[PDB]
Amino acid sequence: NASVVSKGLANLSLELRKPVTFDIITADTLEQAIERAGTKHGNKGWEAALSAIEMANLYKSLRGTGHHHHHHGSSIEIYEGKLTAEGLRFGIVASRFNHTLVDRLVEGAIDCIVRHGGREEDITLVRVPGSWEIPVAADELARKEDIDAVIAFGDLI
Amino acid sequence: FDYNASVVSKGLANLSLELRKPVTFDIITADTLEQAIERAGTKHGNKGWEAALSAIEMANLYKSLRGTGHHHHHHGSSIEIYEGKLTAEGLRFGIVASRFNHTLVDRLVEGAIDCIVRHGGREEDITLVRVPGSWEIPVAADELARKEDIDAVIAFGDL
Repeated sequence: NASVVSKGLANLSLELRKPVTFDIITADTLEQAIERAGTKHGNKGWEAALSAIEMANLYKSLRGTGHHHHHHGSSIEIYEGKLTAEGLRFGIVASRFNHTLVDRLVEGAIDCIVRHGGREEDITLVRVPGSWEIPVAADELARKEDIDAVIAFGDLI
Repeated sequence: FDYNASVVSKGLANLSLELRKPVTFDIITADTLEQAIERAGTKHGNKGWEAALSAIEMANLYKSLRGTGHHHHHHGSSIEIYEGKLTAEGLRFGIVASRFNHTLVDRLVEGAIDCIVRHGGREEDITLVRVPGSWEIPVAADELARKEDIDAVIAFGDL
């Protein structure tokens, strides 16, 4: 599975007369755990952002003046939110405590909004000393009329 | 399950939310050693507090007993009761302390001074005298007690 891509890249190098290199990495018992922790935290942040995108679009559709697809049959309205973060302004609140792990969630939540059609100019980040100050900063962030969803990352347990 | 630390936290959080002002709430955390130190300190403070309170009561009892005033009754059964009010208003006090073991006798003196002040005792009427040791207390106490503008004298020794 890994040799075939190298053979193809070698053949492409011979065909195109260009230097094409290919490289892999061998992992011991510990780097696997490190990478798994990083991937898990990134996935947690990704899901946290996705759950807010869906709720924002659900709010957009629920108050709208047009109904959409019914149930598996008909005569039963269904309301749901699309995973399209286009034109939505977000606000992220993170805690400086354990920043070496909170920043992983922050980075894994920004790129989801970017890849779902959102531009970085509509993202506002706020950092607070600890988890205790999260609600009172999220309150002031929500006070802004140019905010559609709030994502908050703490560090406990 | 504490019925105290939970309710204070809930009240402070709701107050901060309702008034939009930061209210940092921090408590102490002791484990089997700071608790003992604090208990010894508060025991010394209470010792000095009751030491001053008894003198206040005795002075007021002396004033009322030899005074010309119709006192109240127990419940309305005409049996008049003479007792000392815990209002140190107008009373003048003199404290004598020995600088031997000052790190504790000063806690005693401080726990007596605030006890006098909070009960209405004005700060102008408290006179403090320090002596090298307990063996010097009797003469200084005699000198303070001979004064006419002195209603009580409290003294602290060493151990």
